[PDB]
Amino acid sequence: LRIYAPLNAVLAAPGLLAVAALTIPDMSGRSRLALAALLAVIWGAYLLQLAATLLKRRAGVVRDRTPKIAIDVLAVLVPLAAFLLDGSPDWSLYCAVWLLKPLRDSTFFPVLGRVLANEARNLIGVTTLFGVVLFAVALAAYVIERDIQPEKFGSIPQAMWWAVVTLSTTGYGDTIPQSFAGRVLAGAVMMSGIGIFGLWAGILATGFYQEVRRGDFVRNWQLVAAVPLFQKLGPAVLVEIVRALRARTVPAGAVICRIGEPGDRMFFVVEGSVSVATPNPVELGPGAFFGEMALISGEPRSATVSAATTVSLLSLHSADFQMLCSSSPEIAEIFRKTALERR
Amino acid sequence: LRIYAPLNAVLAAPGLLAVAALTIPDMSGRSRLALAALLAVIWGAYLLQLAATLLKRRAGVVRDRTPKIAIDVLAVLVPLAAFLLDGSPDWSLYCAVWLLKPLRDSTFFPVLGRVLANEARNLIGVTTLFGVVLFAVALAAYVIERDIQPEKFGSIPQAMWWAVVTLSTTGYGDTIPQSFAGRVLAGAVMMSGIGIFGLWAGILATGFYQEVRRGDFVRNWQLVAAVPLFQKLGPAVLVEIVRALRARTVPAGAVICRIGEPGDRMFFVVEGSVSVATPNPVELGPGAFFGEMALISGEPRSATVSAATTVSLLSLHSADFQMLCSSSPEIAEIFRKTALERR
Amino acid sequence: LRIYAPLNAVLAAPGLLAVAALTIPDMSGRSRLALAALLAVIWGAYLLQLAATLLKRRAGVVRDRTPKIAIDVLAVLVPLAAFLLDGSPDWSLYCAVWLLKPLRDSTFFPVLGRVLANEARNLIGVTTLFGVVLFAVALAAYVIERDIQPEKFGSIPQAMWWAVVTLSTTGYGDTIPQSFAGRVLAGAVMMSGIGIFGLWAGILATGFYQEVRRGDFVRNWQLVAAVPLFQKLGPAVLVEIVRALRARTVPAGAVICRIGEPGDRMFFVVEGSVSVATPNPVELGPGAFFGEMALISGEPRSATVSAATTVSLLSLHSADFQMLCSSSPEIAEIFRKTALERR
Amino acid sequence: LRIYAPLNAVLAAPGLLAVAALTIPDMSGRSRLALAALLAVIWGAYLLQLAATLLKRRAGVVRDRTPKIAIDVLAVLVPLAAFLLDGSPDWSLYCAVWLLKPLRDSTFFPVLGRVLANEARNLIGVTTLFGVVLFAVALAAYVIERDIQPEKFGSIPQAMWWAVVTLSTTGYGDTIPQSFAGRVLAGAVMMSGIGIFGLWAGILATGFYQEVRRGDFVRNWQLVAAVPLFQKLGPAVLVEIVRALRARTVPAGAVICRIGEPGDRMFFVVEGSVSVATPNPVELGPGAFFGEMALISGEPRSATVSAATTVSLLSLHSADFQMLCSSSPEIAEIFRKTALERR
Ligand SMILES: [K+]
Ligand SMILES: [K+]
Repeated sequence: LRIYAPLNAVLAAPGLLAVAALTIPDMSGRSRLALAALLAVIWGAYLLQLAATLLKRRAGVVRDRTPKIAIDVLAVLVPLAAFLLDGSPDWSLYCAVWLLKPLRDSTFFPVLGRVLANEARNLIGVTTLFGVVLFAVALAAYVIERDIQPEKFGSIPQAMWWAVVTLSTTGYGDTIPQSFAGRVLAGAVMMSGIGIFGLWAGILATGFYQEVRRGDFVRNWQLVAAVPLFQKLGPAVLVEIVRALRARTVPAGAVICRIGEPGDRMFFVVEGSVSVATPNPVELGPGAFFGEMALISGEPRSATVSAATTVSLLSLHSADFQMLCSSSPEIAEIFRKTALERR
Repeated sequence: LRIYAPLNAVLAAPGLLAVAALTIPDMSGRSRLALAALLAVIWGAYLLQLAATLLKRRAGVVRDRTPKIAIDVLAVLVPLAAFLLDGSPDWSLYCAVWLLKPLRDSTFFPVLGRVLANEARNLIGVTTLFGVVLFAVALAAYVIERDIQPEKFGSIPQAMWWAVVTLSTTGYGDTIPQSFAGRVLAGAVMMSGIGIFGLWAGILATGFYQEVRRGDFVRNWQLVAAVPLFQKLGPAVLVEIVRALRARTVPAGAVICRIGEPGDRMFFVVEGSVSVATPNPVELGPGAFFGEMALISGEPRSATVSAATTVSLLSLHSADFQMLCSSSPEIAEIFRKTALERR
Repeated sequence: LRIYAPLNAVLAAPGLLAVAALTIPDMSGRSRLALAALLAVIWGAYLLQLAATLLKRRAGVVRDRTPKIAIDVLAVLVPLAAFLLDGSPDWSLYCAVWLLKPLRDSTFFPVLGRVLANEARNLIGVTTLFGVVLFAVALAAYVIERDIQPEKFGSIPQAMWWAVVTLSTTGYGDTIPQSFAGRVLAGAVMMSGIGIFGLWAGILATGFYQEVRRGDFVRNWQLVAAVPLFQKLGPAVLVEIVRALRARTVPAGAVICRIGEPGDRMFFVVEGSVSVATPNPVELGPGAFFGEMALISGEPRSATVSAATTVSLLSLHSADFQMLCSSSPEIAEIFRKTALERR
Repeated sequence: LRIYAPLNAVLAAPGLLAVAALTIPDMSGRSRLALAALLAVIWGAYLLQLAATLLKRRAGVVRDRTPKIAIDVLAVLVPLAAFLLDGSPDWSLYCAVWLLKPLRDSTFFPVLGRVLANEARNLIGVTTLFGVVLFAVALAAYVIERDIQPEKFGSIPQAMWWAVVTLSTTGYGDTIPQSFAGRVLAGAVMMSGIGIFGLWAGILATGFYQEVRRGDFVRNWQLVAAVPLFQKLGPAVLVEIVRALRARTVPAGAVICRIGEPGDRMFFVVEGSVSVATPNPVELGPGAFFGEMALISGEPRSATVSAATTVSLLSLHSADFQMLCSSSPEIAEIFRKTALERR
């Protein structure tokens, strides 16, 4: 269900992308002039934004900042500095700083610092074991091919390189054991590979799970707060739901729900309003749920539900939905009649 | 066990596969004439089916449709259009549309939109981070080999390409740092690799997990309606069972359970009938469980239980089976006497 | 710890491995005569074993069999047949059958069948999605390089091959887009790669998790069944322990616990006996636990605990151990005083 | 946050790394003289420490050792032996032993032995299955290319090598099916690959998870013990917290909490002291928590909290924090007043 609410999503990211677009030599006149010019203007928009932030201390209702400001500070100062110090050639390198911006929207890095942090004593141990494993292999591979390939196994670092290629799963094809036994040794190498392949894996596995778990405070602590519905529940029931709860702003003109289109979930409205294409034009206010008969029934969208405007929405899975109907019979009853209003 | 169980599974899939067989130049023979003709006939079968769906509004007693119809509409209209608009040599491209059909029987894509959707703000950030990482690497690799390989590192996009090959774990072997330091840098590239290799991973891991979760809850609900047995239980106990419950439809002639053959689980019958090769011919009706003494005992299939006909079966794990025997001692008692009937 | 513990593990496996050692042409004298001869003798030993099983209805202590016998039947008949039917030089191919044997001691394949089976309706869909994804890529890649490489992209299957190389993470290096855009297209391909990389993964993730889950049936009877200790507990407490419980059979002469050697767990004895190197020689009978002061204290092995003989041991985690001590104060008291006996 | 926190971490690791730096041929005098000499001195420092451990029976107040000592013994004796036995040019190989040390601070290897150990019966079966799969492929690949590439597929081991390259996801590029059908067979090979790719995976997945689970006794059993806070809770609540609890030792001069800097957690002090940059200079004693208003509020670090000295800190997640405040309202109340002192 994507039309325009991620309106903000729709227009800032591109500035970050254009950095790559410019990056090319042996380039013609028609595209280079426009693109190079655009970054200076984007830069200026951000520069204007900075004056507001450094200078201004009001955001609306609630907000907090510090290292985050530092990130923004670095982002604007660097491209500027490139412009100033460098009256010369490549300084577009300095522009790259844009990519710093997207990290702000995620639940990852300052937290990653925290999580990477609490297990630095062990995770580091795994990688060190890794450097070590690379070392023993270099010794093994080198002895078999030193005389035959002074050219390729001439040295430990040459052997070390092959370990690098072989260890990860890349295998370039330029260097290989010409002799029969070396191939046999690689057989052992293949076995150490299972473990190795797994290491690449340990790092992201903990990080993604962590990062997702973290969004629970932003997305699933604050978000839970607007829906008054969430309050009947205490700490144990809420966390399972918290892992489950999902966000997304739908806007002006978006077809939230297509009429006729399957709805295997229901939507809750936090902010903004939505419109229902039905018998009695229903505009939905905060504390509203729609497509609920979708679940009672197990069928579609009741109406074309189109976001009246920019609206933040929460959706509920069938497993979770039974919990809400059971927790509050009154709520099951309301979903059905409101659904009657919705359908 | 498989014989003619998903009778339906056995037949439709082949039409989807034939698209690949046809797709060959420098072709001759008996093979090309038959195959090209078959797609038009398959198209016609589906075309006939479409008239039925567009025209017909009765399905028995269990269905709902909309975007799904749209998929079917696209599927038939496209190969049709190629036939009409194109009197031209290549229109078999348009036929490919068949592969759209398999998505229909999965728990994934409409659902995928919901998963990918609720975490689009975090998930895309990781990939954007990926473009970023790729960029810095292009810079580092390019500086090392620009003079040496105007031919290979002639430009950022050339460097960028190497980052693509190297980042994933593919490594073609046509480009590499000739110089020693470059090889050393690749050592750093290798450590960034763990993170990288992991990204490829974050995407399917979440999708498969959800996809299975989506199908399972519905399957459990269906089993509960179908198996009266499921009703004693409330929302908390059923979900664990729901992840566990599993289904297929055995048919005519399938030997559901080989006699003598180990049975480490038992089967429940939702629809259809089954036949038991035992002292008293036993045909099993709905609400029937068999091979239960298999579990009480911990041994095989009681009988050659062959599907009397097309039958939908559910199987229960030993861990789960204890829960059913303990929840209802009456049920445990029944499993043993019926088992006496079954064995 | 290992000495001759799985006395059985030590000897049968080698016969399975020897199949590979023989497999070499341009072979000479001393190795070939012995190795070829050995398989016939191993075959004969198995043939004798078969006569016993086909003709024998007695057991060491409780068993069940049917499809398993069929596996054994196929295993001996094939190398036999090769011997008889083939006076021909290559029939060692038929010998390979040995590898069928190891599947017998695992918790996987009959189970894999049932599990793969209950989700063939969806796992197959993912792979099908894979064949189709492969198809769109072949079309895309072919278009860019048809004129340039009639030799490499001369045909869809030629393009299809590259999709195979690229899709998995192998990348041979013999084929690549010569032109700039193809490399750009490969950029999209790289992104579709993450999804693909994940598919390879979806299959094992379900199988390994489950295969381990399955051994619970063997494990519960094995540790829970012979340790009277396990009976205080009911179905909910046991399963968590069940995932946790672990086993091996130590033998004659094995030093179960090195004396002075850290013991981060304790061992339970199901079958066989063990000896303790301490003030009072202690031989441990069934229903015995040792190295428990290792946990109360959090320090090593009390004594060199050496398996008096072939013994089946279960070990308990510190997390689990607290549950045992808390569930039964009397048990906590016994562990310390017995420990006094052990230390 | 990191400054001189693990003071110890900062110094020992480098000695381990230096082994790689020295290991280079075609080297020059300026770098080589210093580096070669450093290992002898590092060796001597370790030699000194060993005499202390060998001849000493005290330290701090709570330790145990045996196999661990054996590791240390092997570590010093080896480089010594190389020095003594070998007046010879290459003995730096013997020095490598340093890397043995890192395993000491991890929760993995003795324990890995423990887990690998209770699952030798099942992991081994999969790996052997792997050799088996490799065998069938060597047979199939060899038949297609024996005449064409006596040079590449001349033998099963030559075919076997390709199986190694192909099986893992490396693909060098030197040996490929020239013929069309092999390319088709490779299509089957690609499918068996998913299964293959997964094997590499089963090994690290269980190992990392268990390894992390293991630090629960060191880090989350005895270590938690210093927070009196942990006592109210019983065995079930603690384990969830135990997986969650995390540690580092900040030192002299580290700014624990940047002031202004987001604090999305709070820190507990086990050992050492910390200083708070606020209205009342606050030095924090053991049993202290800071940045708690960070959670009540959901905003940063109250103060620049800088480690007064070497301090061991525990940090608490928001999900966990709610449990703490709810378990003891008295504690919630204390967090806010202390927070008043901290802020
Ligand atoms: K590769
Ligand atoms: K390659």
